[PDB]
Amino acid sequence: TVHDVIIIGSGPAGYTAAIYAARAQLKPLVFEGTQFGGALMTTTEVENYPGFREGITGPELMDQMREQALRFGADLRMEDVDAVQLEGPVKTVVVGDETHQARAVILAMGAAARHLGVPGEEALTGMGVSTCATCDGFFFRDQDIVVVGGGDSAMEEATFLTRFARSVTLIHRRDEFRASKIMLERARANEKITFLTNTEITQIEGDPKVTGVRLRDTVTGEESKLDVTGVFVAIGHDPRSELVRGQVELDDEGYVKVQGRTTYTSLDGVFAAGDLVDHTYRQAITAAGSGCAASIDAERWLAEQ
Amino acid sequence: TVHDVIIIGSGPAGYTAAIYAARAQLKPLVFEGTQFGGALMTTTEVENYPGFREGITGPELMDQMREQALRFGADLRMEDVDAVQLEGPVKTVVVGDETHQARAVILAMGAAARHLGVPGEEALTGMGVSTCATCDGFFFRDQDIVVVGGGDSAMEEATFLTRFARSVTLIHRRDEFRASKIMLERARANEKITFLTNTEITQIEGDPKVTGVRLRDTVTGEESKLDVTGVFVAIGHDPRSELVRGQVELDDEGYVKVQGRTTYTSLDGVFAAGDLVDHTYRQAITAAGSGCAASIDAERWLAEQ
Ligand SMILES: Cc1cc2nc3c(=O)[nH]c(=O)nc-3n(C[C@H](O)[C@H](O)[C@H](O)COP(=O)(O)OP(=O)(O)OC[C@H]3O[C@@H](n4cnc5c(N)ncnc54)[C@H](O)[C@@H]3O)c2cc1C
Ligand SMILES: Cc1cc2nc3c(=O)[nH]c(=O)nc-3n(C[C@H](O)[C@H](O)[C@H](O)COP(=O)(O)OP(=O)(O)OC[C@H]3O[C@@H](n4cnc5c(N)ncnc54)[C@H](O)[C@@H]3O)c2cc1C
Ligand SMILES: O=C(Cn1cccn1)Nc1ccc(O)cc1
Ligand SMILES: O=C(Cn1cccn1)Nc1ccc(O)cc1
Ligand SMILES: [Mg+2]
Ligand SMILES: [Mg+2]
Repeated sequence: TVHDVIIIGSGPAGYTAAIYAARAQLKPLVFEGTQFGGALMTTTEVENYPGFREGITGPELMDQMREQALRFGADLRMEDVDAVQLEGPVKTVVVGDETHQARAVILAMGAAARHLGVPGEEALTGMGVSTCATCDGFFFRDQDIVVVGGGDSAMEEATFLTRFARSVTLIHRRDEFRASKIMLERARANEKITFLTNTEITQIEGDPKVTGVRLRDTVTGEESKLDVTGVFVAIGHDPRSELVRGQVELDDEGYVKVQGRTTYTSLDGVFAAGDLVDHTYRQAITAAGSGCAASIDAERWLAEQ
Repeated sequence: TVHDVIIIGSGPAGYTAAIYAARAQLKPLVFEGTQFGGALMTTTEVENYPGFREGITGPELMDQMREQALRFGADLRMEDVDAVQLEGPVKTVVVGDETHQARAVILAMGAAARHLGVPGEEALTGMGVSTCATCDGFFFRDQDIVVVGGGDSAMEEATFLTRFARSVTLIHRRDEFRASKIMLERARANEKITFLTNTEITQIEGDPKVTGVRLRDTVTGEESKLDVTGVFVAIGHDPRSELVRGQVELDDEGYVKVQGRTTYTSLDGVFAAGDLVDHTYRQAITAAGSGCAASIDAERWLAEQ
C-alpha cells in the first residue's frame, strides 16, 4: 500500500493539512504523535484564533480540528514517526516496528519551546508560566513578571509586555547578551524593565498560580526569592527537524527551508508547514494557514505525476 | 488624531489583523466597506476552516470574527475607503468627505472573483453556483456540472472536480485557450471532461437550486439549454488594488507585492495580507494567517519607530 500523502504532526498545521487532503479525497494518513495536538494542547485559553468571539481553550480547539479531520476521512494514528526515507518516488516512515509509504509527505512536526527544566514550570504552565507574550501577555495587566532569556526573543517579549505589566524583570544566566544591539538598547531604554544578569531561576513557586521565583546567581551561588505573578520563558525555540536532517535542506538554526512563498522543500514530493518552517510568526492561525497551503501544494504536485 | 494603524478591508485577513492589533493595544481603526465581511459573507457552508467539526455558515464565521475584533477594542467602520495617501510618516485615508490618518496601514482589500454577469448567477450562488472547486466541489458528487473559463484556473478546477462529478462540461467563449499547454492537455486527457468552445452562458436556471444553463454560440448565435446542477465560474480573479496603484508596487496582474515571506510592501509602514497578495491558495484560513502576520509585522515596525 502506497498512500497518496502522509502527514507527520498533529498541531494546527498537520490537522489543517489533513482536513484539506481528506476533503480532496486523498485519504491522508496522519501520524499525530503520542503527545498529539500540538502546542495548544498545553495552554489554557486561546483568544486570538479568529472565529471564536468568546475564546476557546487550547484542547477544545484542537479536538474540533481533530474531529473535523476525522469527519472527512483522515486516518489518524496516535503514534510517533521514528525515522523517514524521503527521497524518491516512494517515501517511507517507520513507526516502531511498522512501516508506511506514500507518494507525498507533509512535514508538520512543529517546534519545541525550550523549557527552563525547573520544578514548578510544567504545573504552573497556563497558570502564570507562559512562552508567548503575544498569546498571554494580555492577562498580566498591572502585575510584576519576569522574562527569561538573553536573545532578541527575550528582548522583544520583555519590551512588548511592558504595555500590560506593572514591571518586567528580565533574567539572564550570563552578563553578556546574544541579543542584537538595537533590541538590547530598546530594553535598556524601557523604564519598566530591570535586568538581572548572572541569574538563573531554580524553581517557580505557586499554590494554584505563580507567586514567585527562586533565583540563583550563576557566579556566586547566592540565592533569593522574587515575588512575581508571571514567568515568560523566552530561551529559544528548537524546530523538530531531527527526523529529516541530512535529507531536506535546513537553515543554520534547523528550520526546514521552503521555496519562495510555497511549502515545497528541497526534496521532490516533500512539503513543510507550520513552526517547523516559520521562525517569525509562530501562531496557531499562521500554522493553520500554512498547513492548508501544504495540502494544496501536495495535491497540485500529485496531479502533475 | 494619528492612529497607530488603519486596516482597509473586512474579510478574514482584515479581521484577524484587527484582532491581533487590538489585543496588542494598538486601537486599530478598520474600514470594513459597505459590503463588509469578505467573500465568505456570500457563501453558504464553510467546511474546511479548521476549528469547526460540523462546519459553519460563511456569515456565522464572519460575525464571530467581527465580534471578536470588537471585543478586544477594534474601532470598526462600515464604510468604503475611496482614496489613500500612503507615502510618508503619516498616511491618510479618505472616506467620502472624512479623512483619517495613521502611522501604519494594513491593506486587506481582497480580490473579486470575476462574475459572469448573467441572470440567475447571484440568486443561485451557494445554491449550485460556485467560484471554488476546493471549497464546494465536495457537494456535487455524481452530478453533471459546468466549469466556465479558458485559463489554468478553469483547467485546474475542471480536472479537480472530476473526482466528485458525474461529468464536467468546460465552457469557453473562444476556440483558443489561454491555459498553459500542460493544463490544457490534462483536461483533454480526462475522460469526464467535455469541451464547449465558442460558447457562453446567457442565463442560469433554477427553482431553488441550479437546474440548467442556457447557452449561446458566440460565432453563430445558436442557443440551447444544458441540464446541469452545478456551475463553477473560473473566469479569473481581480485583486482590489485600485486604491494603491501607483503607490505600492504591484505585479503584472495587479496583486500587491510583498518582501520575502513577510507582509511588507514596497512602501515603509504599509503592509498587505490576504487575497490582495496571494494568487495561489485563496482560502479563508490562508487569508486569516496572513492578516495575523501583517499585524505582527506592523507592531514590530511601529516599535522600531
Ligand atoms: C504554551 C503555549 C501557548 C500558546 N498559545 C497560543 C495562543 O493563544 N495563540 C496562538 O496563536 N498560538 C499560541 N501558541 C503557539 C501555537 O500553539 C503554535 O505556533 C502552533 O501550534 C504551531 O503549530 P504547528 O502545527 O507548526 O506545530 P506544533 O503545535 O508544535 O504541533 C506539532 C505536533 O506534531 C507532533 N509531532 C512532532 N514530531 C512528530 C513525529 N515524529 N511523529 C509524530 N508526531 C510528531 C508534536 O508532538 C505535536 O503534537 C502557544 C504555544 C505554547 C507553547
Ligand atoms: C462564493 C465563495 C465561497 C468561498 N468558500 C470558501 C470556503 O468554503 N472555504 C475557504 O477557505 N475559502 C472560501 N472562499 C475563499 C475565501 O472567502 C477568500 O479566500 C478569503 O475570504 C479572502 O479573504 P481576504 O480578507 O484577503 O479578502 P475578502 O474576503 O475579499 O475580503 C475583503 C473585504 O474588504 C472589503 N474592502 C475592499 N476594498 C475596500 C475598501 N476600499 N474600503 C473598505 N472595505 C474594502 C471588501 O468589500 C471585502 O468585504 C470562498 C470564496 C467565495 C467567493
Ligand atoms: O536553559 C535551560 C534548559 N535548556 C533547555 C534546552 C537547553 N537548555 N534552562 C534555564 C533555566 C533557568 C534559567 O534562568 C535559564 C535557563
Ligand atoms: O466575462 C464575463 C464578464 N466579465 C467580468 C469581468 C470581465 N468580464 N462573463 C461571462 C459570461 C458567460 C460566459 O460563458 C463567459 C464569461
Ligand atoms: Mg506539543
Ligand atoms: Mg465581499
